[PDB]
Amino acid sequence: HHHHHMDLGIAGKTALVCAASKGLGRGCAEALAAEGVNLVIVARTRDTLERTADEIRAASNVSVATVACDITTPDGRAAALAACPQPDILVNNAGGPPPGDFRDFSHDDWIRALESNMLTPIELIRATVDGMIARGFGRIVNITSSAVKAPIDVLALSNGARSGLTGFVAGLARKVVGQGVTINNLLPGLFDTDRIATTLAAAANAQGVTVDELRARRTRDIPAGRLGTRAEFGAACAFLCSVHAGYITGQNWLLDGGAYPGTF
Amino acid sequence: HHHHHMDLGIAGKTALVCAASKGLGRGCAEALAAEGVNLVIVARTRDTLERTADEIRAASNVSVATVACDITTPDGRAAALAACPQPDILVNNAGGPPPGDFRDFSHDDWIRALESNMLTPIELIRATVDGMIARGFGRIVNITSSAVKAPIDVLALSNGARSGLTGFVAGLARKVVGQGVTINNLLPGLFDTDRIATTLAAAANAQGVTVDELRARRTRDIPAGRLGTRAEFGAACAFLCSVHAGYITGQNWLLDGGAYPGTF
Amino acid sequence: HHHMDLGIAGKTALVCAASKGLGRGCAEALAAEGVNLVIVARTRDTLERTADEIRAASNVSVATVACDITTPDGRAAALAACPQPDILVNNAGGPPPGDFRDFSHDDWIRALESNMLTPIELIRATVDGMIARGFGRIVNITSSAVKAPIDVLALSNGARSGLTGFVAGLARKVVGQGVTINNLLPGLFDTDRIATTLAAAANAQGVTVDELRARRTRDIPAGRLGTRAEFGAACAFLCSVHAGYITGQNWLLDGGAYPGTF
Amino acid sequence: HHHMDLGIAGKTALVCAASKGLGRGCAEALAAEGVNLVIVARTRDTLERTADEIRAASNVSVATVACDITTPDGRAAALAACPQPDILVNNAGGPPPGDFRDFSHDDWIRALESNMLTPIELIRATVDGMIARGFGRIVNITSSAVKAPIDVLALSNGARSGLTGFVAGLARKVVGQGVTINNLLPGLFDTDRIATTLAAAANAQGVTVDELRARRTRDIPAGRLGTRAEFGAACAFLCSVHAGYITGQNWLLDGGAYPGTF
Ligand SMILES: NC(=O)c1ccc[n+]([C@@H]2O[C@H](COP(=O)([O-])OP(=O)(O)OC[C@H]3O[C@@H](n4cnc5c(N)ncnc54)[C@H](OP(=O)(O)O)[C@@H]3O)[C@@H](O)[C@H]2O)c1
Ligand SMILES: NC(=O)c1ccc[n+]([C@@H]2O[C@H](COP(=O)([O-])OP(=O)(O)OC[C@H]3O[C@@H](n4cnc5c(N)ncnc54)[C@H](OP(=O)(O)O)[C@@H]3O)[C@@H](O)[C@H]2O)c1
Ligand SMILES: NC(=O)c1ccc[n+]([C@@H]2O[C@H](COP(=O)([O-])OP(=O)(O)OC[C@H]3O[C@@H](n4cnc5c(N)ncnc54)[C@H](OP(=O)(O)O)[C@@H]3O)[C@@H](O)[C@H]2O)c1
Ligand SMILES: NC(=O)c1ccc[n+]([C@@H]2O[C@H](COP(=O)([O-])OP(=O)(O)OC[C@H]3O[C@@H](n4cnc5c(N)ncnc54)[C@H](OP(=O)(O)O)[C@@H]3O)[C@@H](O)[C@H]2O)c1
Ligand SMILES: [Cl-]
Ligand SMILES: [Cl-]
Ligand SMILES: [Cl-]
Ligand SMILES: [Cl-]
Repeated sequence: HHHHHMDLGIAGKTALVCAASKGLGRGCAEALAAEGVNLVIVARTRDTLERTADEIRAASNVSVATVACDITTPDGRAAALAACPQPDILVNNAGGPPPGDFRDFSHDDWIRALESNMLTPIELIRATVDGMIARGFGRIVNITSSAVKAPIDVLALSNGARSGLTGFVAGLARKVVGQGVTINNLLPGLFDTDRIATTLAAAANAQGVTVDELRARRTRDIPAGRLGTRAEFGAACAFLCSVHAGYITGQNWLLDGGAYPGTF
Repeated sequence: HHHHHMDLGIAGKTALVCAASKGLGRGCAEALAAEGVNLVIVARTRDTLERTADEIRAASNVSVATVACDITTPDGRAAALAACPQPDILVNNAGGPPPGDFRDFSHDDWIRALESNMLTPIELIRATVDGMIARGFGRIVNITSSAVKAPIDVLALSNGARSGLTGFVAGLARKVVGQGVTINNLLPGLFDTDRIATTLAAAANAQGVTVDELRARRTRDIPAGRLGTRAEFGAACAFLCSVHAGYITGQNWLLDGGAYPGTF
Repeated sequence: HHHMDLGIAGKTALVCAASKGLGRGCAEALAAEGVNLVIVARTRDTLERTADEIRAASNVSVATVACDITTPDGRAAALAACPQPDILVNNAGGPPPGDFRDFSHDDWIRALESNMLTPIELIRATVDGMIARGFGRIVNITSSAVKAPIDVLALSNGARSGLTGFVAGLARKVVGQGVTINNLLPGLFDTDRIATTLAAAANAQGVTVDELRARRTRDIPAGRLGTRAEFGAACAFLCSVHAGYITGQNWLLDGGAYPGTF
Repeated sequence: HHHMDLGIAGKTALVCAASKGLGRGCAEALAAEGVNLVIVARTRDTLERTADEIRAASNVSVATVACDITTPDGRAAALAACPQPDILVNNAGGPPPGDFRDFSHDDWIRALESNMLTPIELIRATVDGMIARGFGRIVNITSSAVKAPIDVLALSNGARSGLTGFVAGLARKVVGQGVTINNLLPGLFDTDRIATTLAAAANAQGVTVDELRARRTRDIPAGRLGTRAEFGAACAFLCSVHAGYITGQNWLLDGGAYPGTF
């Protein structure tokens, strides 16, 4: 007795997955490859990026192309679009800004954060949405942050840039959904990525605590009692990119184990 | 070259799907049956309910049991729980309250709406959540309404009862997610169900317009330019019920084609 | 200086559940702006004392209704004393905390009656007169838990969220006729009830009252509890002729404790 | 009657972009409560006239700074005139409407500079003094579009939402030191700019001004546009000593037009 399970309907489509050699972006890449989506993946570090592409090719039956570039620069965006001029799916992602107190920031800190986490996604949407509209199908997913719903004092630069992206997305989403293009944001709370692990160990050593003690501290503030996985993050991305999600647009899906306490 | 696609991981589990011989509830039932979930489906009208169960059995490889009862009464809830004492998945649903002006309502109108669309789901959660916790897995999905986010003047009884359910769910969701139980709400905007079609035709005849003219009027207020399908509603339900959604809880997923204009 | 004239002197306000705490703060602030009052509470001697104090401090009239506002006969008593209010402040005691697995159907109905249907019915009874006169101000005291429900407050989370969704729909319907409906959502305010509850939970836990107060206050970014005076001041502003473009609002007075952007 | 004393007589407010419209309404309302003002705008003759009018009506001092507040030298001019404000009202002109497919990178940067980074930098320059004095009130004029973005307002949707998320984080950090940071979100207010814009879009479309006004007003449940006086009254209330438990709030003054519950 075999069960049909869920065919997301997007085999043969193409996705441009930004910032995706590791972490959540890689989780989205893998989940889309398993649905038969051909990939162009972007990251800055060439040897890690090509290793990830090797591995996804082995693990899936799709094509994978790589672009080694800084997606937050004009030249990097041009290189990504040269390699993937007409994506059906765009996953926006880039490294987040540094923590600190805004009184200690220079103006250029704001500009860099706005470029990386707001204007870069907007520009890649600008560059790709008309082809999606012309084909009657498009899926744009922006990786943002649970901080959009509950800003953290020390993350001023992210609170601002990502809330700016979110406000822009809300307006555009309603304009293009009738042409078959959806635009939605995935808001991760704390996910078990290598970057998070590296940061945790540095923070433990700076406080004098063991890594286990600091891990437990973070987890106690998450009702789910665990960190998120890049796999379940990628699964939600793949569902938003599916033919079953064409009525869902401008949404901000919070994947945070219950941590944020608001009703909405 | 066959693609893995998405295995929701819930084959062999059991779902109690309320109010599910037709419409959105039937859409959830079918989507769960395709993932290999055995069903107990509830509705009041026996012959329609048994026809739906016949059809789902033919269409899927799962078992389907029926309970013909009014789920908004104590006896009906008891009959549903006798038939499905330990569900892994609970889909809460029931008919919505009548439209009108609250100045014309009697007290009993409020009580009936609160019973049907708030206390009935709470009681079925009360009756089933401890077994979910004991097994380390539970998925509760409540069908509510886009009105929760943007209340309509003439839907006072739904605005109130469903917002009450939503507030209760937000608090409980954070309490049980660490035990493997999630509780989330699906907020439909306008979906193409037989009830909606019947209501539209009555409204057209009461206004003197053709059905096509009234259909178009409603659609012009939906940016997606179409009504929702019970299939895509069921797909979102199945994804929330999957092993890929254990980090998602207390959320209010709006499936409305962009119609509600808020950022959040 | 031309200080702020809220323009409501000589209007009449029905202030529910207002011999003490936040309701009393609303009554004091409205009387200070010249509003004649009818104040409701169950316990006669506290009610009369509070009325006497307000009347002596403000020279408005202050009628009292000793009744349980969450019952139909109580609402009839209150409406008989104030059949045509310009201003209605909805308020009543809150439901008991606990685990929803231990709440009966009747517990749910009591909470819904007290904190959702009672305000709806008082609005139902008074709004058409406000409309007819081209002015009305309805303020519902709810709870910061409407924005961030706590698991132990299931009954409040449900009933007050229901009121909040109802209010959202009605507010838009009547604002063009000069009636606004807004909710005030208190976080922790230093009412005598809260103070007594703290001192009991202190001596119960074996810590002092000051120790428990510090624990509560650590979770409030403003570093203090709210005062009934500032709660009443916000209510008076909503009631003013300056607030007729403000409706369906949920003003959080919680010292920044709720973390959400919205 | 003891009318409402907001307790801010003799404080000093820096009011940005305030020779006309909502900023002017804020300045008028604060002066009426005894607050000394420094008001900023670009055009000298309008700025002086508005200052003269406020000074004559309120007997506070009203200094003027003729500058473009969205440039670094403009901010330096404003801060030189008002280095230690108790109250800061952030405001500037809004960005142009249009299709984001036609906006350049520089268009985005101009909007972000004008409606997000300018207020952040003015907060950055003034908040530590507020903290040191144990009192501060920061009010940011944003837009009802922050709650419901319009596709033609992409630049505003982005920049003002960014400011709003930044403010949410900072508000909780400083409220314990007596500083509140809140946003006022206007829906359609009858400022002379709006009126002129309407009369041009009227004669352009071939309809009269009254016809276009009726079309706009049909979509506002309150049935009217807002007034700068009531906008300024809300700003003054937030600035008061009664509003120290209110921070990080986004008060929608839009006559009920926005349909959301929250
Ligand atoms: N993980 C969480 O708990 C969490 C929570 C909230 C928000 N977020 C946000 O989500 C995003 C992803 O986080 P993550 O933990 O998955 O990060 P990650 O583990 O560090 O992965 C980032 C990936 O993007 C690439 N990349 C980074 N900056 C890039 C750039 N300018 N151009 C091109 N590729 C770039 C990195 O490779 P190269 O370094 O080789 O370029 C790597 O492949 C970040 O913006 C983060 O702030 C994450
Ligand atoms: N469809 C939309 O556009 C839309 C939008 C917003 C909200 N909603 C809400 O979503 C829910 C589902 O709507 P729908 O359009 O799918 O409704 P539907 O097409 O009428 O289906 C309702 C189903 O539930 C059963 N049912 C109704 N009341 C019941 C009760 N007391 N006990 C047991 N079974 C019951 C009905 O069969 P019997 O009559 O035989 O019992 C039928 O199987 C409603 O609460 C509705 O108000 C729907
Ligand atoms: N203070 C806070 O921190 C806070 C925070 C969140 C929510 N709230 C909610 O705000 C409301 C007011 O709280 P509070 O602290 O001001 O309470 P309070 O100090 O206990 O004052 C309650 C007032 O209402 C009267 N009252 C209570 N139930 C009544 C009824 N059924 N009929 C008529 N009068 C009634 C009481 O007098 P009698 O007993 O003589 O009738 C008293 O005058 C409550 O619902 C509470 O749950 C308060
Ligand atoms: N009124 C509404 O319906 C409404 C609704 C939503 C949002 N908003 C936003 O609220 C703000 C105020 O709107 P309003 O209608 O009050 O505008 P207004 O009537 O045009 O007033 C703008 C005031 O700011 C000054 N100003 C503008 N840009 C400036 C700059 N760069 N530096 C210094 N002063 C500057 C103007 O004088 P100068 O030109 O001489 O400098 C004038 O005194 C705008 O950002 C607008 O987009 C307003
Ligand atoms: Cl830490
Ligand atoms: Cl209609
Ligand atoms: Cl405690
Ligand atoms: Cl127009």
